Amino acid sequence: MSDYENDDECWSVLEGFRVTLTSVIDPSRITPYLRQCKVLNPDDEEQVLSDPNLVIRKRKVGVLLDILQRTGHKGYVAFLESLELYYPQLYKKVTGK
Repeated sequence: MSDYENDDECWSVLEGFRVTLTSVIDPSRITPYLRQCKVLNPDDEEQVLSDPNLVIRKRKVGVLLDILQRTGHKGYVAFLESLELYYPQLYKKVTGK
């Protein structure tokens, strides 16, 4: 019998590093993995890939944190899984305070 923390407190850890997430963690990097876990819709996928090479992408990462908060508990675990494969250094950096 174990209780879970609220979605806001879960993402409060990662979003505290928003300036680093928006720079290193591209949504166009982990688009297939996020949509495979259903935490990213085909709508949000098309949206992200509409600005995949542009500087606009960085803004859209910060906006995407809100979208992933709407799926908060599933989105948090799936995003940690995405980073553990693609950016394992930054994954263990943002968890390791």
